[PDB]
Amino acid sequence: PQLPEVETIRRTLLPLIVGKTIEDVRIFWPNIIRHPRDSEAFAARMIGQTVRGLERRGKFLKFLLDRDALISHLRMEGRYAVASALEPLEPHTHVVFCFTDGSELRYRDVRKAGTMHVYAKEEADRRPPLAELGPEPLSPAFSPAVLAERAVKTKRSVKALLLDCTVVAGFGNIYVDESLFRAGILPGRPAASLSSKEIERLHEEMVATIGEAVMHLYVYGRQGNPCKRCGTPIEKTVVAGRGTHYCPRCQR
DNA sequence: AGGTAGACTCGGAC
DNA sequence: GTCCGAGCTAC
Ligand SMILES: [Zn+2]
Repeated sequence: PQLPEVETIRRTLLPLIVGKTIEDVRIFWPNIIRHPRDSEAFAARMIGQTVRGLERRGKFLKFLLDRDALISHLRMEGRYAVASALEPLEPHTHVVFCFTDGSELRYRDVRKAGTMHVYAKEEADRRPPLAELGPEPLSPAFSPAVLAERAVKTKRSVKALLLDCTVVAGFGNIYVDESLFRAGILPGRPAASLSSKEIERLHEEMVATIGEAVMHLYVYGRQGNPCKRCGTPIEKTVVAGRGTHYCPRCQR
């Protein structure tokens, strides 16, 4: 799930779990548990806590309990569902939080790729994976000024910059390509080569792109097809270890 | 010093 | 065998 989908999960899951008390935690794929590293400690500490809130930072969900916060990343295919303990689990269910009311919060992931970290709430923001996470793209904390400052200080491409989680939170590959297209900027441009005007335009398109989605595609996955603005075939390359899609006419 | 690239994790489709 | 995408180690 991308940031807007995670925001949707946050919004929709919260009412379904708030006020419920954990009675058991069952773990079927221990590698998902990153902190405490021992899955038995992870399970033991959450028993008896009540779910109080659900927040989002970038693509991370932060489940707020009584004492602890559970920090969860779904990666590409991770999903949560709330359902009855009396019914069979869905395939690829790796972690289940059992509530005292006979319902469960279940985490599935065919790719077994997601991560879970539990810390005391007051610690979560200064420990991995939230430590160092950049500002929310839709927040005033993500500004053209901030973007420009990171851009001048690096020798990396503008695409590599936008993919950097310390620059801006949870801005996935798809939105990087779409935003760069909308801003008219080639993904392989050195970040420091962007003019002030280009930085401001890129900021504006990043906000618009991810903002509209939180509320269809110009280039991402469209290689070999006509640009929707100029008709030039979309091209695909690799930039910063990601599939990279762009119009060589609209973007400069 | 610390910015930067690589490796690592995973499974399903070409 | 690689392609895909997110987010500790060693130059
Ligand atoms: Zn075009």
